Amino acid sequence: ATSTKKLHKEPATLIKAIDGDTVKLMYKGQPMTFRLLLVDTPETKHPKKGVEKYGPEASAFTKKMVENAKKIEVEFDKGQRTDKYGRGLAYIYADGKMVNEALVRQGLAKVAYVYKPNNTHEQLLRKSEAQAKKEKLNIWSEDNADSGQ
Ligand SMILES: Cc1cn([C@H]2C[C@H](OP(=O)(O)O)[C@@H](COP(=O)(O)O)O2)c(=O)[nH]c1=O
Repeated sequence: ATSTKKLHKEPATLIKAIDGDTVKLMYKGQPMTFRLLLVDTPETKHPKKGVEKYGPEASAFTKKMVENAKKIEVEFDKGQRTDKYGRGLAYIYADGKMVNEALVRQGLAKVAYVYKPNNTHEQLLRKSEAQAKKEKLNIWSEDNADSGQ
């Protein structure tokens, strides 16, 4: 990138994944946490016994994912580069693929947290989420709050 055009794609080094949308990597050579943009996990606070539903599933999904990826990159949007929590906001790409899209592919993370101007990849994640709905991938299975304990 000799000049600036759209976003700023850069390299990254996986360090320790914690949740499905939370993975600490290495940026600029220093340790930092990154949060998938335009996406949100199905409540993965993992307090103790978990909800026994989508607890241990999304977090590991991205864990082994970037863990086996040959390379890890990030794409900061045109909006801010860090949130109020000091988290880095960008799109992680594993093997030249959009990891965020992989999650929506397995119906593990639904689109959420959309605030301009950080939403350039909101279109691709949009049509993708719709495909996950027709694919019924976990979260997109049942549809009601009754008889689930
Ligand atoms: C991802 C994202 C999060 N947020 C805020 C809303 C949420 O506030 P609260 O912390 O009060 O819930 C929090 C969610 O981030 P996470 O998706 O990392 O949990 O960050 C934005 O304002 N814009 C964004 O693009």
